Amino acid sequence: DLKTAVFNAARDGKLRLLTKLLASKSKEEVSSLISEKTNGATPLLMAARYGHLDMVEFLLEQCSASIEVGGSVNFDGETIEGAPPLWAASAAGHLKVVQSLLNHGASVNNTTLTNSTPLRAACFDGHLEIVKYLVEHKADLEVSNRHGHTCLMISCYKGHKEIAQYLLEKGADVNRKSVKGNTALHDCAESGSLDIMKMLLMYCAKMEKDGYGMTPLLSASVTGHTNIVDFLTHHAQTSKTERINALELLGATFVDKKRDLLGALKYWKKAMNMRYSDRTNIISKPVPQTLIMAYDYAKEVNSAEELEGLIADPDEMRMQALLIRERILGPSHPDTSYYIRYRGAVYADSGNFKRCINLWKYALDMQQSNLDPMTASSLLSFAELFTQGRAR
Repeated sequence: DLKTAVFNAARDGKLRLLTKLLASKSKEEVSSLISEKTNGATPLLMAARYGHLDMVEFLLEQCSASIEVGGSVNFDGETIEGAPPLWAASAAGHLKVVQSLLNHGASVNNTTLTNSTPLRAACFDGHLEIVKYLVEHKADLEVSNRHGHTCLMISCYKGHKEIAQYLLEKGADVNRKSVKGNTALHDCAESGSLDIMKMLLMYCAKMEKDGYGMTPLLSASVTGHTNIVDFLTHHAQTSKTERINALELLGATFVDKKRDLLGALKYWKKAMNMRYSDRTNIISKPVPQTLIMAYDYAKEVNSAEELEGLIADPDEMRMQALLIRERILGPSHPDTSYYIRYRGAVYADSGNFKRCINLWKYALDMQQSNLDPMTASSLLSFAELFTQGRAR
């Protein structure tokens, strides 16, 4: 009940109640209880996390021997494990604590248990001034978290243009891939950060497939960022067939995620026009192996006239969207079985329980047929409903 008095005076920065308390014991055992956990954290960790500069200066100007011990710390409503003081100060935006922790010899490389450096923490929340300071004090730009997600990737995802710009000026490698194949170009595509994406292309960032087989163009189509799709379908590094599929998949995203059938049809005619623009080389639609009961045995429209009838027929547009997504994403991408389940749920809600059950049977059999190099997260099952690479 004396340690808890020390930690509490720390998490709150009341140095009076601390200095007056800490004058009773001697050096030997003032050190021993500044160095102890209170629900996973140390007094120093909490001093830095809440920006209490003159108390971290005091604690260090005493015994500076827990400066690298990570513990537990609270951010955004959750608590992270193994976080050193420097990491907590950078994440929280306390530049002054950052400068003093370093001035007392803190290691700019010490990470949390996810291997998230102080530099990564300052990029996530947008603390450009702390980013410049950590880099100018020997931070390593290419140390990734354990998913292989870099500081540049997270800055793109979060839309921190100035920070991404700064890292690229300091020589960050624009073509790093995470373990799942994520590049910084995918983080721009999935956040809709068009102007950061252009800036990545000033450095000749290469468009590549990730583990799911998706380029940044297709990822924009999956996530619905029309500004990215519009830019990249007019970019020479995407071929004619990739453009068609990107537009067809985007329209399927308009049907199922945006619930906008007029928008969908506009992208589907754009694609259908490209398919038939050159009569010397028609790009006709692939042919699946069999008709699918869960899809009401439907077929993809293969000409512009079959697209004029689609306007009037909302259920046929819903089956086209399912057919397109299974063709382009395939059965092991999570969005495929997910949107098959969503479509079934809407039919349940409309009284069509046979259609509902047939689609749900089909989604389960699809997830089970593709059992085992990437992860099947139980986060999209029925019970759970009732990215970790991009964590801080």
